[PDB]
Amino acid sequence: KVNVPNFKLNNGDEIPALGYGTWLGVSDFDGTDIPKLLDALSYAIDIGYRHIDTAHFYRVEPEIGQVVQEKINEGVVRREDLFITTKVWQHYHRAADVEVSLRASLHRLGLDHVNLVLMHWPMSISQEGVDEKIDYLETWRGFEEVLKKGLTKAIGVSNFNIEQMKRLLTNCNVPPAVNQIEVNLNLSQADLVDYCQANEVVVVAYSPFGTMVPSLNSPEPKLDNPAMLAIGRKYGKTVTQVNLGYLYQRGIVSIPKTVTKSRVLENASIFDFQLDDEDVATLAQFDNGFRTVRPLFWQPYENYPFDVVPGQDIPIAMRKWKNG
Ligand SMILES: [Ca+2]
Repeated sequence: KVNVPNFKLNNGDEIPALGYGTWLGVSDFDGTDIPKLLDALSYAIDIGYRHIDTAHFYRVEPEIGQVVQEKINEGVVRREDLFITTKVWQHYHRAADVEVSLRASLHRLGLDHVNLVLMHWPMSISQEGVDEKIDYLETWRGFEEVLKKGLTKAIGVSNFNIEQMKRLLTNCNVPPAVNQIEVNLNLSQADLVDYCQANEVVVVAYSPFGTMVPSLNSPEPKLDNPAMLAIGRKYGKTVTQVNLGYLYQRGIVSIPKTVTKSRVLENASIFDFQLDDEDVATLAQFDNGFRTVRPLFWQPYENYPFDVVPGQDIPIAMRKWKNG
């Protein structure tokens, strides 16, 4: 039904250009929408999604693994057709801990291996909020070890800035396959994207809609933005589709999150149109540095990746939780 094209990673493998997001948010972790996430996942797989993005932190790996096993049992897919990503959180940054975290995640998901595992953030923080001051290079040795053990087919990072990417790429034995970061119409990360792509690291965007979608003095575009609507009518697409297609056209993988099947379907119908120079220039005008995801409680930690706002306690839901 939908046909998602693939980008090539720097290790020989493909990654589908669109992935199904599984993080429900901290609104305090909100479990209420789980059933809808799972039902829209099953639908996503039925219509042709193969890329599933999850994490230890997202709490739902056991349930995602049940859905995957169901779709495999139904004959809808084979394991080999799916691209499944998980992620190691801030308290597992010692080299030997990456194996413990990932094996546990793999048990939850019911798998031999994932297709991709990420360093969720560059900071090393205990469950009690202590800065462990572990270099992400030490952590990366553990990612290289779990690769060699066949626990994953690829290793990557998330939320690394251009300085962290450069130092990682200068020191690693196996380069990261991806850098997963926020990219949207207000936060283009042009220099960081260009740097990654020049080094053959694929960029994967979370919060691809930034603040455009309803979920306060946040910038344009809003969903009722006349220029977005106009670009819409021109190529016969909705506003969200313009947004995703633009990212796609930057060579960026998107991970939208929705629990609504019509949105699932709509998000994947974005590969049959080319934005022309005029509309690319318009969409580029929305870029203004506004960062949708800026966890201020992590500013004081070593390797916090973003620009610090001078003059500001880690909530417990960002440190200690149960899964399933
Ligand atoms: Ca497997």
